[PDB]
Amino acid sequence: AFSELLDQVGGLGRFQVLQTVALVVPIMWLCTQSMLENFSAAVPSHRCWVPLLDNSTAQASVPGALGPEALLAVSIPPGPNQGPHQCRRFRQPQWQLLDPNATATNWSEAATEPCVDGWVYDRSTFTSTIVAKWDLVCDSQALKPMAQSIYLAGILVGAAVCGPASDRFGRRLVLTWSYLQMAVSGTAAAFAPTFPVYCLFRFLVAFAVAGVMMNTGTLVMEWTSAQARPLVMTLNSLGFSFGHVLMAAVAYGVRDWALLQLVVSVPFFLCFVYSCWLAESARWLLITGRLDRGLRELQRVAAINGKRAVGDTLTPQVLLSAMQEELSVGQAPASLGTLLRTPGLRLRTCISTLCWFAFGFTFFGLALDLQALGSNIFLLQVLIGVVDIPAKIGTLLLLSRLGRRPTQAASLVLAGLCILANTLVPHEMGALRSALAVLGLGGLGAAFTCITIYSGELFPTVLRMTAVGLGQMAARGGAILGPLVRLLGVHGPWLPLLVYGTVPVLSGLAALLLPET
Ligand SMILES: O=C(O)CSc1nnc(Br)n1-c1ccc(C2CC2)c2ccccc12
Repeated sequence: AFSELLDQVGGLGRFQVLQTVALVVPIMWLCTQSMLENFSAAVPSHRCWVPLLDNSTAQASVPGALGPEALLAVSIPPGPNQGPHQCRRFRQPQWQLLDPNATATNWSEAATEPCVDGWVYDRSTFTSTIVAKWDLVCDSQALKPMAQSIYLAGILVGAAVCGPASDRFGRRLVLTWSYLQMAVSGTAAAFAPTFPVYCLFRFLVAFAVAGVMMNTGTLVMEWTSAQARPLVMTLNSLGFSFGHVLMAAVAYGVRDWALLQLVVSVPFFLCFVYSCWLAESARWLLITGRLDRGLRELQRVAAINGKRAVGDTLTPQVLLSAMQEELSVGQAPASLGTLLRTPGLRLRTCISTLCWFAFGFTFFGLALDLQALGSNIFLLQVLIGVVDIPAKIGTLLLLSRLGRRPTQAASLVLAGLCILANTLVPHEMGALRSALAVLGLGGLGAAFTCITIYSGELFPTVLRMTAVGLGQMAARGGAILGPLVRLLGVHGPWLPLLVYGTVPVLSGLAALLLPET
């Protein structure tokens, strides 16, 4: 509402605290939904099915007993990197390779049989997985990143439909609808019998995620005081930061792809239930002509804040007079035609969108394939969640006592360089490998928070929202494009990481040209 009304009702008080907690608690269970891919779509070791071992009759037919290690060679070509071929097998058994004296070079995949009877996955760490369920290996390997991209695509669609809709129906209504949509879509995805059905439900879940994010952010921004809008927006982000730790904790308990999804998505039903008691933003109600509901909402907030006499004295006449400043000046959003046309503003917007896209691309291309960064995924997730908090908190202090531009450049460049170095280190040493990956991810989070604080300040007041929205769209597009880099993994696992580490470095170096403050 207007400053005078929000002051007579109370800037920061009990109701603020309550609504912020209510709206931040779901953010953890939404970061869990976003990061569920790491655990529900893990890729375990997958040898090729062979009748000799799986079928006990053939194995028992041979007199005596033969060790599995020796009997696997006679039916699996020696694959690259001194290991069994994951997608090939021997068409017929070859006892010649059984003798260790003979060199195994002659035994190769020249006359190997492509997997016909299916794959045998390991269940030591994951009882079941999407990859092990729908055989997303070998020829279908590329289908794994695609499912991650489509989900991200949904987010881009959600922000494209939850913007105007929320501006015509409200924030509380769309928030409740998105909560229920997320709950139902996540519950239904657990029972998907085919890959396309699961992908469609994941896309709907992403739609709901975008809706929830935008609506909760807008409600928090509107119901908070002017001097603390970015602060509580960064609190919204810190909720996701702790959702990382929540995801790490939940995965270690349930080892499955359906039970994990169901447990992750079921709390959103309770979210929808209690979401019917939140407060619709009074600002939107007043500017959109809803006066009685706005008055009721303001009185409710004031009573909750402990001021009943102040609310009792409010009248529609004063309510309209307070909002006359906004009613008379009917600010309409400005199109990009008045933004990119000015030559003196092109470089700023270009660099801003470059930074937004670089983060949205590298971060979500790296975090989705968390297995490639380190040794085990649980420790990586826990450390990411633990470290992203202090980095984000310290970024604010750096901004306070240091310029915005140098902090942005340093954070982005250091994150990119750490990601690049993570690839160069020998693969045997996993400790520094995971440490460098964690430091790079924390630096990326710090850079994201810094750019979020920075983007609004460069552009004038009138054009700030257009530039912010353009940056968010660029970040979502980069997120969509991020997983597609892993498609360039057939050449080697190093190329995707090299791309992911080279992009942030160049973006940071470019981010030193835009003016300070
Ligand atoms: O705007 C807000 O309310 C803050 S959202 C936030 N917090 N940490 C992070 Br990473 N992000 C996020 C930042 C950016 C994105 C988009 C895809 C490019 C995200 C997409 C899904 C989930 C979190 C996201």
